[PDB]
Amino acid sequence: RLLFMLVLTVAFFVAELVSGYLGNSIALLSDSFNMLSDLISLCVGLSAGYIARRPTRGFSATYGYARAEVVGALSNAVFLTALCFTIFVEAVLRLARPERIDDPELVLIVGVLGLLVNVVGLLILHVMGDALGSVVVVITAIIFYVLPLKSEDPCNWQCYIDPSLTVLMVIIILSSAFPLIKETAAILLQMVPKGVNMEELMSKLSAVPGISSVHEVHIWELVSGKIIATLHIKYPKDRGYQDASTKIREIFHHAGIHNVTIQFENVLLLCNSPCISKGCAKQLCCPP
Amino acid sequence: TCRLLFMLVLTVAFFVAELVSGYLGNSIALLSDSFNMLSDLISLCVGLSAGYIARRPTRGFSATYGYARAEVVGALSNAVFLTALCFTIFVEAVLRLARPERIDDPELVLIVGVLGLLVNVVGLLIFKSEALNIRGVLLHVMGDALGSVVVVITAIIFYVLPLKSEDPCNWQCYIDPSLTVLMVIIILSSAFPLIKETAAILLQMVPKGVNMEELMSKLSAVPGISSVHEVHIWELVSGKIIATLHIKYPKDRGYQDASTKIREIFHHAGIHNVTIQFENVDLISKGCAKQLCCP
Ligand SMILES: [Mn+2]
Repeated sequence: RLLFMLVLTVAFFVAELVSGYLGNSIALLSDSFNMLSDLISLCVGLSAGYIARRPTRGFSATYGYARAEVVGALSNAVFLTALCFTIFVEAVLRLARPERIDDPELVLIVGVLGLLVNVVGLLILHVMGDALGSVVVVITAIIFYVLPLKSEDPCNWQCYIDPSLTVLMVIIILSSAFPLIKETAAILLQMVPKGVNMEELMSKLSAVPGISSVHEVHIWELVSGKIIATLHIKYPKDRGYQDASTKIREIFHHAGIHNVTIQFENVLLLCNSPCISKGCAKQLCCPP
Repeated sequence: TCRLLFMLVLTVAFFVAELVSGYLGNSIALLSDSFNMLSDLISLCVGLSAGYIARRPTRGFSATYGYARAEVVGALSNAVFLTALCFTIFVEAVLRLARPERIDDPELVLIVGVLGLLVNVVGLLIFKSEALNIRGVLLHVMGDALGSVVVVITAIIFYVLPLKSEDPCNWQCYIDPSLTVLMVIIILSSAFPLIKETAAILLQMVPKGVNMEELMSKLSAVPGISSVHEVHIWELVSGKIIATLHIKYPKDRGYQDASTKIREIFHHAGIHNVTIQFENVDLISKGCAKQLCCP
């Protein structure tokens, strides 16, 4: 399924890239860049599926390459942002010095076929983000198709209709992609996942019976679905820690965190094992 | 920080040279390729924002490790931005190789190219997640410096020879796109290590400095330990490596003797962040076994 979509997207990205420069239409170039980003996303999803089956641990990636989806998503979003910045500059350059579409027919045909390939995805807002760019290409083509302009006549309204719609499409694509950048960065910055409410989680954690303190509660998301929590507990050492460990595990299970590595430091409110020597303080995370 | 700020101010001042107040009209086409430094402006803004975010304290119930990795994420973002711009420049140059393009007037292009080269070399001569971020910003400015070098070179070549409009394009026309392609190759080659390293800091992998080949051997060798389950080693920022080892032990003898030995081994390997969970040996569910990190 996805391989056929990938080959179609690659072929038509190349086709639109060749047509836009040859046809002198920024909207076509914008759609070509958008389909290049779409094929990059498809390749990222294929790689994610491949790595998901037969997980590959080892001495290089102890967690496996599960973060590949997130890293590829961030990289693709930044790539699309840079391509959108380039397209915005070119529109602005061609907004002050208007340029004519040399091949309205070819631009129209490539836009129609790109719109068909863009709707095949739903025939099996980013999805709107690509479909609408294709329809902008078409729109410009008809404006240059019906009521055309002779090859030896200056710029008219028909000329500034392509750069304006291209700027609007760039705005739409950037608005759809910036939240993706924010979410991927939050995942990659080891920020607490959106679903997890660490405030009440820490309250419940401090309410467990026989727990005197709680520190170094590191919660971060590996991938969409796997949340990893590293936590340090202090136990009285004449009572024990088994019941407390079970209760803490149940709490983290209720919150959706199944990866817990509770270190039950002995009992006075600081970490009992910062490092081997006092000189490790600058390197320890969250210095005391 | 201060040097990055001064670079940003200089780039702003030179770029704003197009938005004259005057009257109807904007700067008579001296901005046709002035956005080559608006890209540097954007990269500088990204670097400064990453630096500002990184300074935030490693506390609060939204980032338990703190925004220390903001510099690494900004470096990766800047590297990918530079790669995308280089791809676009390469595509434009390739389209120019098939269709030769002349230069309108070597004088103005040479003058603006010399000014841009001077700005970029002021930025270059300023002379460790911050090392990654600066490496990205310096990569971007070096990229535009190479672009300014190629525009200077094509301008001089078009200056010595007249290239009257009667004659079509000659080797002079192809001098610029070919040098642009070579410059793009150089920038991409320089940028690829940056991405390949920042994607190791992100996309959690064993740190390059860490030599796990002997780490696992020593962890097996230390007496008192009966097995090891999840040696999760990853790098938050350069110099801060975190470990999440799981360990078993005979129930009768506590983990006290072996915990200090494990911590000392990890410290000798340059790992000071270790969270050892000691799961005893008898000698919440099973549906959740699909949501773990190790099956
Ligand atoms: Mn499209």
